[PDB]
This record gives sequence, structure tokens and C-alpha cells, in this order.
Amino acid sequence: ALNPELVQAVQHVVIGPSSLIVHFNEVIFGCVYHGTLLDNDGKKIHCAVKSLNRITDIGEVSQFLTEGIIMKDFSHPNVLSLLGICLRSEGSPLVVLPYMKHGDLRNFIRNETHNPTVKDLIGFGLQVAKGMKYLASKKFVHRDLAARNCMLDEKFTVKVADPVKWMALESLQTQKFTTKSDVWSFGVLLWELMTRGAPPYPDVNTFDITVYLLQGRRLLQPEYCPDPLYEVMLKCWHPKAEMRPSFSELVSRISAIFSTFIGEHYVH
Ligand SMILES: COc1cc2c(Oc3ccc(-c4cnc(Cc5ccccc5)n(C)c4=O)cc3F)ccnc2cc1OCCCN1CCOCC1
Repeated sequence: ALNPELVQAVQHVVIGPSSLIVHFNEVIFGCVYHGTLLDNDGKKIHCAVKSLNRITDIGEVSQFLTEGIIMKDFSHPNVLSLLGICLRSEGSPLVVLPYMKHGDLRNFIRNETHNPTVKDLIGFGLQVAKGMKYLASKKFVHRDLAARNCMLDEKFTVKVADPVKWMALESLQTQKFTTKSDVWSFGVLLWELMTRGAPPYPDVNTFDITVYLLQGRRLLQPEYCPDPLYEVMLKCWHPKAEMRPSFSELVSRISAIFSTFIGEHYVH
């Protein structure tokens, strides 16, 4: 009962459920299941399937669909691909995504069994930068960039996907979100990596954050963070949006630091 022209625009994003199996008893965000998708050439592919249970009316479904149209257009190694969406007749809709072996980046860097070097963590920060560079080039604002929202596949390739302590100054006071506010959040993401998943601003409450920043207080330099990279963080946290670097400047800048380092436990 959605708009006919909108339904036609979405068809390329929709998966006929006749080609999807969802292992509802195999859980992986938080409602995420193992799935098996059958692609149009006959390819059986292993996916993660999330059920968007918070949907209800035509508006939300419409929003959801056009969001899907956008996400589906995005092709980049460092951006999580949407494989499709599934509109079930008797159940809330499903997002279908490629399976990511190593889950999200925050969990991966937090667990003590893993031992990423300084080069590894900068490397992970660099890949995020590349994906964000691409997203910005497509005039897409992320709004929710954080370590927890970046995925990590079998090749250790970081995928961007979608929070006051990550938000830019001008977003906290004006709910204004731009690619330059994404930059502020990417700076926080960098701090997250170089701390190996520490919680940002531990001793300041979610409401006292804005006055904290207006004092000039910033996240302290992480134990693992090289001085040139800490200066990159602070540029990302300048109050005037236009002063902050572009993601293209960040790819080129961070890459230069990355190249000075040797020793990787997780390559590519
Ligand atoms: C929970 O961990 C995983 C999560 C995975 C995953 O999560 C998701 C990421 C993004 C999205 C998502 C992406 N995009 C949108 C916007 C959108 C709006 C409208 C239309 C289309 C899209 N929305 C709304 C979304 O929800 C959904 C997800 F389910 C996707 C793929 N693979 C995953 C793999 C995982 O774990 C691998 C195993 C880890 N083990 C290892 C040993 O340690 C213990 C566990």
C-alpha cells in the first residue's frame, strides 16, 4: 500500500524471501541472526540478518526503503554493503548484510586475546578515514560514527556502518549534523582505537559534556598514540567546523604517519 512509484524505485533493493533463509535460533546491534541468501546467479552467500522491530507505519517503511536505496548505491571496500532488504507480509522488515567474520571494531580491539600494534590501530583508523572520504564525496552525513559501528571482515578490512560523547560541539547545541561534525566523531573514533576501546570521557556525565568542551577540555592523549596522531585528533575537535580537516586531508595525513611505522599483526 506504499506509493507505486516508490515501490518501483525500491525493487532493486528488495530480496524476495523465497531466496532468504534466516536462522532465527542462531544469534549474532542487538537482533542479528545468521542467514543464507541466494543471489541471482545462483550464489549461496552467508549473511547477517537484522530485524527492524521498531517499524510500524507507511512513513517509517517509506523512510526505511529510501534509506535502503541510498545505502545500496554505496560501493566501497571500507563501507559495509547492503545486500538487500526483505519486506515480510507477517513480520517486521529485515536488513541483509554480508557476514563480518570479526564483528565490530570496538569489541575486537577491547578483547585481550587480540594484540594489534600501533601500526595496526592507525591502519584501522586509516581505513575508516577512506570509507568516510567516500561517504563525504557522496554528500552523505553519517551522524553515528563510532568504533562500535565499524565492522571487521575476514581480511581485516574495516567497514563503516550505522551518542553525545561522540558528537561535535555544534551538534550538541544545535542538532546540526554535517560531514564536518562527522570529522569530530572520527577524531573520537581515533581515540577509541589508540586506547584499544576505552570509554571516552569516563568521569563526565552525558549532560555535563557541553560545558566540559566549552572549558577547552579535550580527550587526553592515549597511551598508544603517537604525537603526530594526537595533533590530528585535536584538529578534528576544533569548535569552528570549517577549521577541522576534510576526510581527504585525513586519509593523506594519517597515511603518512602509518607509513613511518613497522610491525603489523593484522595486515591488509
Ligand atoms: C554482532 O556482531 C556482528 C554483527 C554483524 C553485523 O551487524 C550489523 C551491522 C550493521 C547493520 C545495519 C546497517 N545499516 C543499517 C541502515 C539501513 C537502513 C535502511 C535500510 C538498510 C540499511 N542498519 C539499520 C543496520 O542495522 C546491521 C547489522 F546487523 C553485520 C554483519 N556481520 C556481523 C557479524 C557480527 O559478528 C561476527 C562474529 C563475532 N564473533 C567473534 C568471536 O567473538 C564473539 C562473536
